[PDB]
Amino acid sequence: INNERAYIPPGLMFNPLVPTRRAQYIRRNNNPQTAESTSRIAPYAKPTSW
Amino acid sequence: GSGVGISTGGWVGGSYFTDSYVITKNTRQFLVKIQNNHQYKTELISPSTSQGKSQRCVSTPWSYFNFNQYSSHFSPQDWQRLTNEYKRFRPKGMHVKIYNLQIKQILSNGADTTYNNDLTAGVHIFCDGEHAYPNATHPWDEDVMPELPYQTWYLFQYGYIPVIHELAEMEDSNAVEKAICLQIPFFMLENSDHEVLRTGESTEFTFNFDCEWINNERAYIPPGLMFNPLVPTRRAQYIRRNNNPQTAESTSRIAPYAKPTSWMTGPGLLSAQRVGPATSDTGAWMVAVKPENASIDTGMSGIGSGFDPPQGSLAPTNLEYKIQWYQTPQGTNNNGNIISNQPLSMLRDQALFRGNQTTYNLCSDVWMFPNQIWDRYPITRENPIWCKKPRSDKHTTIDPFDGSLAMDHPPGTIFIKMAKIPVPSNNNADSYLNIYCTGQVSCEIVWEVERYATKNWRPERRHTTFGLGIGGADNLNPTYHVDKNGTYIQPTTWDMCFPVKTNINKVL
Amino acid sequence: MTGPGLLSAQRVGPATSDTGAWMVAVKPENASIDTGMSGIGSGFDPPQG
Amino acid sequence: SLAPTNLEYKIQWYQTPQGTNNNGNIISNQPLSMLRDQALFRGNQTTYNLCSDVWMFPNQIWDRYPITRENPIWCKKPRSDKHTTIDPFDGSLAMDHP
Amino acid sequence: ERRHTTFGLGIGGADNLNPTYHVDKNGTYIQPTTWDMCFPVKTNINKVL
Amino acid sequence: GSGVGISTGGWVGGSYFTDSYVITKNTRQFLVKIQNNHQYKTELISPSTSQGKSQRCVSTPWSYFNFNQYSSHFSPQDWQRLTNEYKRFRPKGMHVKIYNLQIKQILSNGADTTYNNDLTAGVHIFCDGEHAYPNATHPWDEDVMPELPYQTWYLFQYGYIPVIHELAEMEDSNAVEKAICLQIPFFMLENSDHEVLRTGESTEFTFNFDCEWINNERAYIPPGLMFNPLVPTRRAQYIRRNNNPQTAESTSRIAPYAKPTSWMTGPGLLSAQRVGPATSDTGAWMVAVKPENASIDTGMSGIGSGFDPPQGSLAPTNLEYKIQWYQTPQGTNNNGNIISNQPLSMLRDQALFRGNQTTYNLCSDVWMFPNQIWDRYPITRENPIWCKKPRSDKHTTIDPFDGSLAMDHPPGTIFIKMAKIPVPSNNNADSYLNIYCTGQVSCEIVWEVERYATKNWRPERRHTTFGLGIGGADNLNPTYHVDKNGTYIQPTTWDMCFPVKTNINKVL
Amino acid sequence: FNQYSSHFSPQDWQRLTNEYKRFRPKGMHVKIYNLQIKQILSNGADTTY
Amino acid sequence: HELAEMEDSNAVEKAICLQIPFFMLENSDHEVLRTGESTEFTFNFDCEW
Repeated sequence: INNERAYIPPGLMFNPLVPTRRAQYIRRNNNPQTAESTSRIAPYAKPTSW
Repeated sequence: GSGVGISTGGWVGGSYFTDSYVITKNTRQFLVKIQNNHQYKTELISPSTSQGKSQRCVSTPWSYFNFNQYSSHFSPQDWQRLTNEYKRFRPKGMHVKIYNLQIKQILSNGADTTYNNDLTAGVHIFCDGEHAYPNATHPWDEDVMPELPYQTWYLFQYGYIPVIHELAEMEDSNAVEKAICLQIPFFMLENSDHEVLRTGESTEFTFNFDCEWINNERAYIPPGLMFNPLVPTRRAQYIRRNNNPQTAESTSRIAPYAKPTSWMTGPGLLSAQRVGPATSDTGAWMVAVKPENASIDTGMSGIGSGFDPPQGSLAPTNLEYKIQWYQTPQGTNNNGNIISNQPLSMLRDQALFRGNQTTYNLCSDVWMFPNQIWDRYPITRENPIWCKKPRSDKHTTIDPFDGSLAMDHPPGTIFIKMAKIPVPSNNNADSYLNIYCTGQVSCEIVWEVERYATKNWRPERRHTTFGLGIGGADNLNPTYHVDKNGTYIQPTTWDMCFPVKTNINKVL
Repeated sequence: MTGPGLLSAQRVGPATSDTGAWMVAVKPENASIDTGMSGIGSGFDPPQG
Repeated sequence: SLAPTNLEYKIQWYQTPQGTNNNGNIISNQPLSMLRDQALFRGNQTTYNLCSDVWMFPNQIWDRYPITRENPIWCKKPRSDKHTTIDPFDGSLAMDHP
Repeated sequence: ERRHTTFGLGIGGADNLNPTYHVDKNGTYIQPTTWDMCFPVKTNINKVL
Repeated sequence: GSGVGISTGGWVGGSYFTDSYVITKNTRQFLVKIQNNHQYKTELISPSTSQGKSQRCVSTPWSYFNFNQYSSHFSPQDWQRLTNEYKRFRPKGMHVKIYNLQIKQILSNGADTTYNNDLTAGVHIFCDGEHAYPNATHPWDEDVMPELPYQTWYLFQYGYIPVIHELAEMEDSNAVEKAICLQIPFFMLENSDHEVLRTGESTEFTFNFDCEWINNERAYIPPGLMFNPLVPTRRAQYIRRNNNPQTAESTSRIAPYAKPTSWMTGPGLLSAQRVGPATSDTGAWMVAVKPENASIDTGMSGIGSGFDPPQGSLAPTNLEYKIQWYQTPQGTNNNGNIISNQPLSMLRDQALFRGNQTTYNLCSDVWMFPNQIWDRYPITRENPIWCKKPRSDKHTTIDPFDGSLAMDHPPGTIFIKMAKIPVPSNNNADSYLNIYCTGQVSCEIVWEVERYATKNWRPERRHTTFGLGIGGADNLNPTYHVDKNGTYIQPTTWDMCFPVKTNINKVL
Repeated sequence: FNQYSSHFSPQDWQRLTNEYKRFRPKGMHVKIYNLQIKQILSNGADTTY
Repeated sequence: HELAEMEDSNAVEKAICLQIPFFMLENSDHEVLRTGESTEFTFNFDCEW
């Protein structure tokens, strides 16, 4: 039985300074607005497993 | 000999390829830039668009070596020599050598620049054997080694997220976000000891891997399709009264073909859709936290991380789940931008239907279930080799949907810094001497490899250059090759990069 | 907790058509498909377990 | 895991036989550990909507219940043919033979 | 990092005197009231994941 | 290897923590500035406000390493790991290494600057094993090592007071101040031999401590409160005739509770008040000298030293006795400015009353008395580790009220200088080449440490981060942590710094 | 015997909760001894042993 | 008793009230004796004349 604490979620482990090679396709929104577009994932908030 | 004027080690490379193992050797030229002065700060990154997540992070003077990717260690021929000729492979070990260091002492007279070289200067080099410290390496990221040697390798600053920025933002009150703000850990690479190196000195590092095989193999049929359709079956189908249109209930023997099966499809999550504008972290699945009180701004958003790709397995509906990457920092929205594709392996596709008493209707979710089989992501030459499995009490099967791998202890990240050299002043300080380092890393890794034999009569499939296509400048030069103009032409879409798991075959 | 099962589905259509109430199938991204579902993949039997 | 909505999921105990409905009655709380909270959202193409369930899934990580001094040390894992990961949500422990 | 102080504890029993884990006057062991009193593991130290 | 281009030693740190002992390791980057040309002078410091003390002192070309403080050798976690987990500790030994030296040869073309590095240059390094020489180190001072590594460490000039400036000022006459002026000693670090180092060379120093334990422990009751109050006592109280208001004399048995005690309170001096304006040395107790004739200006003042804090022990009346410090050179009158506080330990408070036949009246003084018990100052992470006990024929118990410690031979101060490199001229001289040194000190000290066991049923007390609080820039980041902006946030008031002696317990 | 508060004083607990990553019970040893059989008697009301 | 009495407020007497130690002679082991058994104890003195 482990007495220990994770100071961050497991999906929050990454260097936010470094850019990522990945992309986000976003479907046509079909109301309100903002038709579909693809874009690179921001350096912060990289996707995760886990 | 020893000292300045005597090179420490020579260049290395060229791979190997023996039936039992493959030794890939690589060497680079790198430079350390003195990031972030030598002080740390925090930096509270954000764009603005202040609605963004605005993770606070931490910046450090340190830079690190990221060796994690296949295209770094394998030439387009070395890859495709194993992808064609072997069932499976896993990295057995790793050996890294820093050597031939140089400290060049940037000078500025205004405009211009001058480099006086230097001696009597130093470079800090630190490795993680314990994987204490937040370990910057994330599977995709950028950089790693340039897939192409002779290409100088610029290191990137080391940073980490101490705590979620929201939840400790903090809003008035609170004492729930006061804690978690008080508890944010602060890590420093000074702490545990590490080596400093002048020019004449070098350093070696070794690594060993407790590691799962990555399999290059193909299932020619679904696992539920394995049976002799000629032989009749002993089994029966009761079918409930249809209650419109017609055809009252009846029992019947299952046809010799199309026998029932065990072996459920692999799990996936198909229902969600990515949410909102880009730069806001649209994952379609946010893990987050949600402590019981805390406080939260707009979001969701904005807390936690997007889960990508769901999937896994369970062939996706549209492009939104299909992964993607730009294989280039210059890549704009649509440019670079090679998109993952189906291997045509049968494992590995896995719809699920259920419904309706009348029609079958593809079902969202499909969580874990006892008999499930899925095939790990087929990867490709562009993928990260490994990913660190975070230490926790309990976990499930641990199959990352990025492909890659999970290890308790991956290769320890090698950190390197420029050894602040201060200069006197009246105030006094903060002032330091402007220098940079340059040298050669040789990453030599051994791959446990297994060679395939099969009873199939037919030719199976390999990776030709004919999947490749012509590009760059005036169209001349094909794909992996220089421009005129010379710029390495990047492979466009998925088949160019030659994925494992699309070749050979396996009887299930 | 109790053991897992799948109870929602119902076997679909006439006999000899492989009515499993759960079809695993494949669905590659393009391909082409006739009537079905049906007709691709295998019925999962018994759900339960 | 999967931080609860209201008190109804939050466990509770009276740490006393004399404990009436509200008396004794110490209630479990969040450790503030980050593992260990774990919402999940999905939805909507527009908004995220906290989702019920979340069954087992390949990449999952959770943190075993933080327990406390008042908890049972162990629990007997009943003999059966098949079972899953076996993490009791009371904290405690599972053993073939306690 | 973080530890378990008695300051998480609080005074109770009879006339309020005696803090928490302690006898009453009257002596009856004062019981810890709510969760932090009982000192849970996993709220302390830290681990790099 | 050896010579330029081969680093002499690597970085070190990270502490240790075994039950029997704790090994703290630290490393720094320092620079020596060539203070005071290479000549000595005297400098007759003073402000003006000519009424001030105007100590004459002496300046030297030398700089010195001050290792004396706890916050230098212990991270905020290492401290609080021993403060929570151990009864007592004392430094067992000390090992210091100068290495990775650099001589950078300042140049000025006007405005700007340039640093050509240098070779064939040297650095003088001298240590005191005998503690001859005036030994600059004073417990509080400034500087020491920066509590935070990676922070370059600027050395400070070595100087000393040869003789009290007044008494030898001297006024007309005198022959009483003519002597004591003639007898002022003049110390020089050239004298006894010492090592010079070019770049490739390094130096080590070791130290051993004959040293008293510093105890982290708490008395839950006064020493006079130890008795079984249930059991009756055999003793009696005669009480004199009251002579107003009433109640003529009577004898009676002492109540079972509140039995008399031995064990007087520790000594203190509470009567005095600090005298006059700041910068005039207001101590509230001046030791001075007063030779029989001499001559003296205004003052008191102005001769001798203020005694601080009185106290000791004997809980103070107002802030004036409560010590204080700014934990920062930028600290203004009220800023920084963390003030000492009561440990809530019961030893350690110690009023005394006497009086009146009617009322008790808190009494000034309380000198030494046979049965006295007091508790040494609880210290904290910010305190000096040791103080040198001056050599003299006779002395009393020797408990410094700054906490710290007294030793016959403390760690010998390590002195370092830039090795004057002259340049030819016609006059000729005085002229020299402008250089500075840079390098790395590693102070690795071993701590005899003892771990606590007790029969108490109850949880006792520890040091949480919850005593800590949020600060810096926009309020984000808690306490020991970087700003954004990164500047290490300083702990504000007393509990932040985690004092020993406020935890555990001890049966007296 | 199953509970932590039975085997750990409020200080023993919090000595491990503060000072250790992890713990599991390694072994257990139980001893019944100093037995007494007191033979309840009732003459009505009262009691005698 | 005073100083932890405690008067309204306080948090200065709240501490020193929270920190009151509670000692129990059960704790450390000791001998039980029926009739037939006995016990010896010895002591040595570092002591002034």
